[PDB]
Amino acid sequence: VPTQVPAHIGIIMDGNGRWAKKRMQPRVFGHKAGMEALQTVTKAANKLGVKVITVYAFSTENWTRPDQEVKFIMNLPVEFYDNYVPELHANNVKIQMIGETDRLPKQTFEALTKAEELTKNNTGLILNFALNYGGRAEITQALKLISQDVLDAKINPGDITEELIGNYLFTQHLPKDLRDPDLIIRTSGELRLSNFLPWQGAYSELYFTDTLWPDFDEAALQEAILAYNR
Amino acid sequence: EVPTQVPAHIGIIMDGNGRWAKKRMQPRVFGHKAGMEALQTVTKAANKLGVKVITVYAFSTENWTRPDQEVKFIMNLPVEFYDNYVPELHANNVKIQMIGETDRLPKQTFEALTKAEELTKNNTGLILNFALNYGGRAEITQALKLISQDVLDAKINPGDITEELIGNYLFTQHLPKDLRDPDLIIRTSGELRLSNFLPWQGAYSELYFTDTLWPDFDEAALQEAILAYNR
Ligand SMILES: CC(C)=CCC/C(C)=C/CC/C(C)=C/COP(=O)(O)OP(=O)(O)O
Ligand SMILES: CC(C)=CCC/C(C)=C/CC/C(C)=C/COP(=O)(O)OP(=O)(O)O
Repeated sequence: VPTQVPAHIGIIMDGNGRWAKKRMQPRVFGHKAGMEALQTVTKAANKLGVKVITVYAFSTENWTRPDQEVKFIMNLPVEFYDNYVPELHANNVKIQMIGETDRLPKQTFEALTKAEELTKNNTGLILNFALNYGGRAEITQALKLISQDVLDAKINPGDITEELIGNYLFTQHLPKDLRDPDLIIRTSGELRLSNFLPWQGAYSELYFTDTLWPDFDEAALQEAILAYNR
Repeated sequence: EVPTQVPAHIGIIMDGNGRWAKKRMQPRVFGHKAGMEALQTVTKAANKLGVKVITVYAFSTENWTRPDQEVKFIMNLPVEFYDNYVPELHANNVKIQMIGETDRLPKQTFEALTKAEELTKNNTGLILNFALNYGGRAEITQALKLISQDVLDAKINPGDITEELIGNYLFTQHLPKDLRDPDLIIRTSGELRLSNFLPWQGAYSELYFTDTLWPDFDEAALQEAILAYNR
């Protein structure tokens, strides 16, 4: 007290399966508890004044998992709209999603878009869902849009700068001093980066903890925000 | 007794040269020569263990802000490395290559690096990859800029733009494709930041952070990192 507080926190949610397996619970059950954890962390971050949280929800590598697990994860955003979005909306939380939408189920996409439309005037923490998201994939579509704007002569290749590429990423919709996470948290002891915000996180502080994501709570968020330092 | 999985490509963020020198009542710059000394040891030790590539982050484009003197001292480093160290890497079958923006390097530095390359270009052992005047976002921007230029020239259709394609335009394009991406990225001196190092290529790397300062990082410390690698 007082610590510097990260304005934008990225979160890689690991341990849902381990958390469920450790408790003699089905694997998928763990992913709902991870969503339960997110409500706690999202509320707690809002209390401390964090401006943005980007949580990695469903990476593009994830579709390989057995259909059932995919079907179960994809239903998660449906209950979140019915059962969780009201409390975040009551807490002034803005919900946004980045990632590839075209390949989502309809019930999932509608629940996400409704959650957005519900909260679009809210002025607190922005909960930014990364769904069907991959960093390399994100940069490639941005490089494609730029190629197409270069052929259309809206921009000359000379106009392509770091500032410019930033305006074409899926995080373009965040305000500019908040587009890049100040901190990226990964739980469950994994020290890999897994294609999460490779551009935007290029200078981020990293925080790795053995705590499993469903066990990550206000206290664990606070252990991470203190440890932020520079 | 059992074998450890060993990373084929190791990225190394060399931190702590200044801390190392201040801790030893030595001038700040002296630590950076010791940082280069550490690199010979680490480079030699990795070659013994069978690592195919090391990309060491030498001079990031943000580093030019430092006092001219420190820059002047670092930039002379590749001259002594050619005279005093490249022969031993060459005797050890080490290939020397550099990635980053060369156009804005001093001439004695660029010439020492390019000769170092030409001397060792046929060597078939570990590839010591110097990242000099390098920044990941800048690397990707030049990669995305050239592609826009090849699309206007109609060499590639916008439809040909894939992840595999962007990979061929990065500074790591000259490496073999199964080796372009580091399997492990080491950062010394306790820093848990990424500092713009291979943002594309390292997207899936295992990370290893150690409090050891770079000039004290040796074969033993390299082995602590290759062991800790796991999958
Ligand atoms: C969009 C939305 C409402 C999200 C709410 C929370 C949610 C759906 C989290 C699931 C994220 C995910 C795929 C975790 C995989 O962990 P894992 O199975 O790799 O964990 P393990 O390493 O223990 O197996
Ligand atoms: C052949 C060749 C190029 C050899 C160079 C070897 C060498 C001196 C590498 C160190 C590069 C560097 C700028 C270190 C500064 O670390 P710091 O202690 O200032 O770290 P910080 O970013 O954590 O402050």
